[PDB]
Amino acid sequence: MAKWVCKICGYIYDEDAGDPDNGISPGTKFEELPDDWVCPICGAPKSEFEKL
Ligand SMILES: [Fe+3]
Repeated sequence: MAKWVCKICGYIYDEDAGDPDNGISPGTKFEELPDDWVCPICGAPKSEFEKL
């Protein structure tokens, strides 16, 4: 699956990994993330991510 980078801090959202600690199971596509999900490292909104 796809990876997306936070343009602010360099965190990579990997759809295969999800973000379980913040309520996101593995295999969740970036577009399926809740509108109020943010970068777990720097707090940036989804708008600041770019698909790799
Ligand atoms: Fe970030």
